Amino acid sequence: ASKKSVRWCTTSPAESKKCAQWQRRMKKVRGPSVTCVKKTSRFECIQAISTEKADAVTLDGGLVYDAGLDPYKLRPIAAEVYGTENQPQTHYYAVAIAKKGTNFQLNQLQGLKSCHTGLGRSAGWNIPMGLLRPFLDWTGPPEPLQKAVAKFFSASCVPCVDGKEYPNLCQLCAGTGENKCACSSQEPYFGYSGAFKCLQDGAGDVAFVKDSTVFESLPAKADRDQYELLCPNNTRKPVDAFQECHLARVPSHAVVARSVNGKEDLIWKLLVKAQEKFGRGKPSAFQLFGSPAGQKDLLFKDSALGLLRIPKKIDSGLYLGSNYITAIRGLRETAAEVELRRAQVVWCAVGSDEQLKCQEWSRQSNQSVVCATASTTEDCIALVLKGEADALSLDGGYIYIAGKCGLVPVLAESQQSPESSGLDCVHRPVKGYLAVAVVRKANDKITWNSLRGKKSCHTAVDRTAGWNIPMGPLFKDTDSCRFDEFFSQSCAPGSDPRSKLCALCAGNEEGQLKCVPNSSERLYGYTGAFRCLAENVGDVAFVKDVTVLDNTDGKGTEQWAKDLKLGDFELLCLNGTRKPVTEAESCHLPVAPNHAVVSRIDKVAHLRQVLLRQQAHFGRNGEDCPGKFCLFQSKTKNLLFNDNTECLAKLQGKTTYDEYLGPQYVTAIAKLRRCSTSPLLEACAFLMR
Ligand SMILES: [Fe+3]
Ligand SMILES: [Fe+3]
Repeated sequence: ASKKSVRWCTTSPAESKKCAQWQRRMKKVRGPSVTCVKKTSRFECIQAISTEKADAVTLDGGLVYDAGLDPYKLRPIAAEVYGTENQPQTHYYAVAIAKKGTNFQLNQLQGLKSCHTGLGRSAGWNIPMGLLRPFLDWTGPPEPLQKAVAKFFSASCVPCVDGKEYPNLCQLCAGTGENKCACSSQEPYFGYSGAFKCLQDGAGDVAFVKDSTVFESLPAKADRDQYELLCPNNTRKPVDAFQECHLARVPSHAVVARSVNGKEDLIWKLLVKAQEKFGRGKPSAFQLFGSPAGQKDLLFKDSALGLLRIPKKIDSGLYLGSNYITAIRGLRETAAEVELRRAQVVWCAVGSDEQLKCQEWSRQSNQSVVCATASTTEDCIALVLKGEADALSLDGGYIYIAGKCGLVPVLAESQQSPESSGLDCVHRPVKGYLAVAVVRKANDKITWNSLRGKKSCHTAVDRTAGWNIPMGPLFKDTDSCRFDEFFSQSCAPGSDPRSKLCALCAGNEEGQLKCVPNSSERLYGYTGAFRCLAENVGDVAFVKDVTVLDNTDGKGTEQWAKDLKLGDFELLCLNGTRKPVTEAESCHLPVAPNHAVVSRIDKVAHLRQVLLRQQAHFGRNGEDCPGKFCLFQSKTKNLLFNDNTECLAKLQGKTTYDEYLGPQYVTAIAKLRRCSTSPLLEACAFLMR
């Protein structure tokens, strides 16, 4: 029955053939034992693996999706690798090209002529025609997809397709005789390269090929500039903008295994030894990645140059992505179910009252906002990342994990500023706060850059202007992460009580809680960012520009901030120079940015619209705010949105993540985030290879 080995899942006799000997040579060299389980379809193998009848099998992204789905739940453990040694790639973007000139956008495709690579394909048929599902005018399944496509474009050239029922879909192909529209290279507009020649020649207005096609068809760079790419936001972009202007990303075939009790490590150790002893470029005849004579891609791909262990964070949907899973869902869904998902917002929520506030908002909204919930902020972001949720209102550090995973700022949380505004904000800009490093003018050995040695005043350990940014750019150049081996003695409330990081700290009236992250440790907050500096303890202090000119002039608490002018404090200064806190408008660190609402670039416009309206009934000036539910008002905990925000206000040419956060901000946050690692960020970076 079952031993210590790994049971592979063969689907053909020829597939079990290769495995019958894979198992034999594997005992012979001594490397993990492997036995075969032969079924009849990969679908079969899904079920056998899923109930302990087999342990491993490699599948397509269509079947990865389905194997990680409700009943079965297997996961991607290893990617295949394609290309040459110089350039191995794990995946690629399915892309839509068009002549530079034509001012048609993805939305206005209806009624143009298309060139496709081949019916039922990926890149050429399934990816583009499942994404366009909305505009198609298609009932769903038993209806041949192909007559909704027959009606949508005027003429086209979809290779494999029957020019018999539907002749315009074969209409623009270029084969003669009994090869016109053939489903081989005897139809000269077949493939990536023929879908492109279809377009170059003038037969279609768009081609659906992949990232590479133009680069491979037109070397020159001169020629390639007579083309644009249509992005999913409805714009056009040059042909190397495919990374940010693409239709879908297509993963390399994966080996899957069970999530519970999957035997991963075993399967992976078996895979390293046969890759090591029989893989591409090996001495042998038994080659893992290589098949017989009429036998193709048995087991693995004959095209492949190795395997790769995929991060344990990654599951069925992150491996695939949202764009791919969407392309699959719209091909086999009911125009019914399709415009319900197309219209409403699922809100990733975090923890339970954030849970109950959205379901409160849900019923309240008469269901145009719905609720997915993750056990954390990261698992929320991965949910939106795989289409299981559309939104979440995120801080500036997560925004970057967010924008590093393909995601985008929708609406910003415009602060009203705790007390009083007057009366409109949606269109009033965002400001954001000028992060600043202040000094005493009784000090003169001290410039940004003359600082290792000095005393610091931090606001707290791990807050945005008082730690993360001052420590970001300060530590940027070097790649050491010892953020205590730069100042002599810093007071950073959050740090170790004995260290060079809590030595200046105040403590409770010079008494109790010393170097503690609250008001009980006096030299903490803005507050004691300006008070270890202002009482000659700190040489410098990390605050927002306001801690000075909302504390100087004669204003803090009894005794220190009293009789202190503000022209007594001369700002600092990154340039290398130094000026007074007044104009912190040239002499700042970043502007530490507003908490925003991040979604995918598809949801974006719908979402934007639905939150201007949400806010309009329940937002600060809710014509139902006091009256029903209240947008900004948490159950005392900054739930869903932050308590002191005036409104959600549109970004304004502040549309990218790094166009939003600021590039001083990205640096800060990039330095640090290598120092403190994120597995959603590991998982993210891996998925570009
Ligand atoms: Fe393809
Ligand atoms: Fe802060």
